[PDB]
Amino acid sequence: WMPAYACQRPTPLTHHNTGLSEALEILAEAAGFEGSEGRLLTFCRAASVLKALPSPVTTLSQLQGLPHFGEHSSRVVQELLEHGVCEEVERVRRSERYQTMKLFTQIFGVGVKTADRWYREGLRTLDDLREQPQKLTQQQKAGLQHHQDLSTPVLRSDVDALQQVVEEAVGQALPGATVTLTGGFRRGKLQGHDVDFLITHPKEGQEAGLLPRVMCRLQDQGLILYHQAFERSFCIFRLPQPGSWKAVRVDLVVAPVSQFPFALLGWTGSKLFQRELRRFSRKEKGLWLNSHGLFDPEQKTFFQAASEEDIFRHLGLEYLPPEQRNA
DNA sequence: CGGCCTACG
DNA sequence: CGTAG
DNA sequence: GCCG
Ligand SMILES: [Mg+2]
Ligand SMILES: [Mg+2]
Ligand code: NA
Repeated sequence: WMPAYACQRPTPLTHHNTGLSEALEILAEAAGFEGSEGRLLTFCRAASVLKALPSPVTTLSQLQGLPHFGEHSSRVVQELLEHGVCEEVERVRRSERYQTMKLFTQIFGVGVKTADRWYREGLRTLDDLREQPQKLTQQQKAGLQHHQDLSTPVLRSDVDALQQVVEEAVGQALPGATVTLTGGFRRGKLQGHDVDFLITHPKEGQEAGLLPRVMCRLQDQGLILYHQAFERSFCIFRLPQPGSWKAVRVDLVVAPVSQFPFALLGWTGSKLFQRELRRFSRKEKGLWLNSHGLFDPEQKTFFQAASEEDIFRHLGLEYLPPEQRNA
């Protein structure tokens, strides 16, 4: 009754097992900080199964038969049901390793590998890193300077204002080009830690060379606090605030219109949903999916899609709107 | 046991 | 190495 | 860590 892949079931943004899923996600995150991608995936998948359930789990019984619940994830749930806390989860939460790896990986320009090296070198705080600025790339310097602003969520109000400024630059760069809001906001989130836009043009090929032209125009308007032929730009933008402004992460992506459904699908997420969807495509259907297309490796052909609905149909999956992709 | 998404900057 | 979802 |  519960399918094994997250792309086979609706997953709403809000649900009935919030505390249980949050605890499993702490363990998933900690597994990632240790380089255990397999354990991260299992804990993420188990958390996502709980998000997809129609009511709260109240008894351990109710996990029997659910995919991705074995001895470890079931024991976590059991401890939470019986005591309101799970000792393993709380030990992770308060550990110096978890807290520092979380802080460091939050920095734009710092991943697990860099964070882990710094941790092993004895660094623990953002001010530790600031004192050693020759250890830092230009990207990391920007991430560190702007870390406080980037730690505060963006509201949907802010997003609409940003979209209008991006649309103005895009229209000068290439009249007729369009801007679509993707990422978590397209899935219905009311807040988020960045904003994602997908840009195309209805005439195939006109979008070639577009992103540099857009970036130059936004920089000329004084809106770009940090960036840098290309088709994805990971920026920090100046967002107006009453009497001042704040830094916001914005991603801009260009795709040809032939690829737009695939890029829209990919950039709308969630991250787990897209990993599960690509895994399903390859392992169950023998087709290879990315943000550019869907390849049949036996006929050596690409599926044409005119819509996300087309892609779900190609893959034999019932359509899920973005609001049900919150795996 | 092997496998765990698949790209671009 | 970083980034994305 | 779990699935197949
Ligand atoms: Mg986003
Ligand atoms: Mg983003
Ligand atoms: Na980071």
